[PDB]
Amino acid sequence: IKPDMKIKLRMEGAVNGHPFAIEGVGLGKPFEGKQSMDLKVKEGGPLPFAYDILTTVFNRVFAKYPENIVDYFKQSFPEGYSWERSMNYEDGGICNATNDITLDGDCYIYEIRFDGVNFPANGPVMQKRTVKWEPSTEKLYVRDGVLKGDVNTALSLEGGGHYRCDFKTTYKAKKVVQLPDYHFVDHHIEIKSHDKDYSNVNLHEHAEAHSGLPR
Amino acid sequence: VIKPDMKIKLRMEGAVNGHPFAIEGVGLGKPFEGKQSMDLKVKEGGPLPFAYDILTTVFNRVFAKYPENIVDYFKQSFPEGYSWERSMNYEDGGICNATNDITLDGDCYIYEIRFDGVNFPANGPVMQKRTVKWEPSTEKLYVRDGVLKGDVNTALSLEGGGHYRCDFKTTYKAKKVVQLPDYHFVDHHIEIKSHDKDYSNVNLHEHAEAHSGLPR
Amino acid sequence: VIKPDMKIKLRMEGAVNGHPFAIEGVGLGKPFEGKQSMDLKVKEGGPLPFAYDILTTVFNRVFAKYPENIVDYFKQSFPEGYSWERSMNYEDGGICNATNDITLDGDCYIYEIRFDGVNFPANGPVMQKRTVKWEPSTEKLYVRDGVLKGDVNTALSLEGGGHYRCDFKTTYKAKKVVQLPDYHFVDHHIEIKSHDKDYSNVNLHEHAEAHSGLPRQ
Amino acid sequence: VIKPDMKIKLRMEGAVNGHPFAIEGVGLGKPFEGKQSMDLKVKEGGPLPFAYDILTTVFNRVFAKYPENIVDYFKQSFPEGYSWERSMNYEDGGICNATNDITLDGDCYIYEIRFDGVNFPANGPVMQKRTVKWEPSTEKLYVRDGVLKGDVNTALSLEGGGHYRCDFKTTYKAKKVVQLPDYHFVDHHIEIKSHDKDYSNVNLHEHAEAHSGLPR
Repeated sequence: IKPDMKIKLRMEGAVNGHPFAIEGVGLGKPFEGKQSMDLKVKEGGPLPFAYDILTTVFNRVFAKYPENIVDYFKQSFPEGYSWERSMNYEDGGICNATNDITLDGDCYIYEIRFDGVNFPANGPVMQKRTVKWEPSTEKLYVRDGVLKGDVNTALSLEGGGHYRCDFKTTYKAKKVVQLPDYHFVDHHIEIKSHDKDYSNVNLHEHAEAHSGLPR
Repeated sequence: VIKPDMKIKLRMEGAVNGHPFAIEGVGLGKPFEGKQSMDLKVKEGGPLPFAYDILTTVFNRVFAKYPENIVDYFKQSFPEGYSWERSMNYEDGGICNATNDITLDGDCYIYEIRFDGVNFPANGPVMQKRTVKWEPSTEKLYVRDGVLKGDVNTALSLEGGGHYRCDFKTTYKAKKVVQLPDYHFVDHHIEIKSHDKDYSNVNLHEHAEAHSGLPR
Repeated sequence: VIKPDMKIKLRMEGAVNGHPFAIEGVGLGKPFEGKQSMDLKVKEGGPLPFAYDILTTVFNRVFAKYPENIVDYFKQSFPEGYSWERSMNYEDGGICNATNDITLDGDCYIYEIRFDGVNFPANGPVMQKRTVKWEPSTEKLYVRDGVLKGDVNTALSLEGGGHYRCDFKTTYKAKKVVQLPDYHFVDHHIEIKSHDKDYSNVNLHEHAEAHSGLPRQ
Repeated sequence: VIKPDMKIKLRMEGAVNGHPFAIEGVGLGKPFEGKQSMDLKVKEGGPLPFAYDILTTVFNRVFAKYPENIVDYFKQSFPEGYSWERSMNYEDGGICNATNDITLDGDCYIYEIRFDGVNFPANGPVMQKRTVKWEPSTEKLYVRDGVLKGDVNTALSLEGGGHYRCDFKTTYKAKKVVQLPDYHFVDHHIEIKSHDKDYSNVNLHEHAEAHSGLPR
């Protein structure tokens, strides 16, 4: 794992049965927990749903881990790891996502599948009334020899208020790696620039691991 | 539009825990008797490493006997057809999202199905294939925001006894505006009647009848 | 131990959003016909500031017609009786936890009921009293760790149309060892047949029949 | 209204799986440091047949260190006080509903607490008393319909390793009109400091600090 790495990805998926595809390129510093990328809609544009539901699917290797917390993700390379996630929104909209992450030289390669269902037509997702994800705190922990990650967060809405979502992620390293203890990863994901119909999106994330209070 | 004897043709593309597969099927049924059967063949991703039972309820409420006093949303929706979306949340956290776009070509219904399941534990009854069958169930149907919803929480019986629960949440969307029904129910019973060892071939049956529950 | 005509006496103590209340009731029913009725009167905490409908399904599966081919967990449990626990999760986050300890004195069932609901929003149908009635329902009963479980998703019809859903999760506990049944169903239909303006007095009815689903009905 | 050192007096009445109990406690804390401690005494229903840990987070966000840039909903609410309601939904189906009416008498906060837990399985970690402690947690507070909400998904560490998860959903209600805060967080760490064999006596501690997340 080098101080400066690259990212290459393609997402294929569907929302309420309507398919789309997105590709991206970016860069980041795994030891600083920061990353950025440019995403382009390749199929299914203009997307008829809020782009925000996709952003957290677009790699916990980009998280600053302190010395005293075992780093599952940086350990998993060069072989890599995969993850599966269900994102259950409070109005019944559900998104299932998978990412198979490999490494080629200094570039991480993502193979992503995304499938969302049951988003109501008048809801904030289909009507594109989301502003941004709030900062969040993920709760990791081991179960049956694999790493799990839970984070219940929310999207701020146009006229104020919040639209909640529960994340449940399973992380699976390619090879056996040292498993960590119960810890946290704080997140802050932001869309810094985009064109009108989100065909082009510049996305950033900042993430740091910690163990909660005393600090 | 609906004939007493119809045919079914389908293809499902999907993935379970990130591992892709594909299944095609042909079948037949009687929409007015609420009965149907089909033969399914795994075309890609075999041998399937998960319990086939998680697929079966994705493999058409037009095959449901509707009484006269209950509006039939599904038979009304043809020849144009309808689509549906469904989330299947299992009690151990495994979740399956599925969609079906149903069209009609002559006397044959055509299904375009996508199926995506995640977070099934390796030690669980799905990945370990220790499910026996779905129990009979009762779906609850109601209108919300101009479309028809269907909720049913049911369970799979397990090898050594016991049950593995799952909550279904389906949204039915007719392609044309049709008359919306009142709150009602649909009883179900789905069964795998035959299959080879690795479920490459599966003969699947379903019986369904609509009703209004216990009277006032 | 169970006669064709039995009587009912109960007292419920509870709270909704921290506001306590108490209700007592008397009634009668036919256990083998799955029918019952009762008169309930608010004794404390009136006038109730929440929709009465959230209480009704807490106000006894012994009042359900069981066919001969389905094992009756509840009629077996008497004269000793049984208890049950339930959580009712409404789709807007309102949660009600309830318990009922059911005893028998002669031909009268005695209920000791606790009811606690929290997180009902002020603008919701419960606090705004916008519920009409429970729809008919189909409960699912199955065994887990030697006790009988009962799950039912149902809904309340609302005053301007639409439905307000709720998930029931009930655990039934016989006081003595009884024969456990297989996976089966119980159809329900509960109705408020009469009530005064502030629901100080309520006449409540329930009809329930067990079955094994399709084929048949 | 809030001084650097305050006292705590409380009584909890409740039931778990239909079995009633009652607990009273006295304690003290520093609201501006986000720290508190208390001694609790089982008065009725002892010896408690369930894991004491399910009660501890019910035994006051006034004891949370709020930075200057984040509006303090709780310190504003006194001397009139505030109340809160909570449902705690454990991953095996055990559900606990709790309420606390918090008043102020001089320098002492007074809690009137009700606690009701249901559907805890006999073979589960609660009824088998296999919990070790709550992990540290991060609560998220946000406004909905003019009142303050608090959500936290956390877990209890267990006896042979592993974790037993629980989702908290809290509604905070000030008795008078106060300034509402923006979306923010409160980190928690609750610990039983000492206890006797059957938990009839328990010394409990909590440390809490509010923050706005990354970066900090």
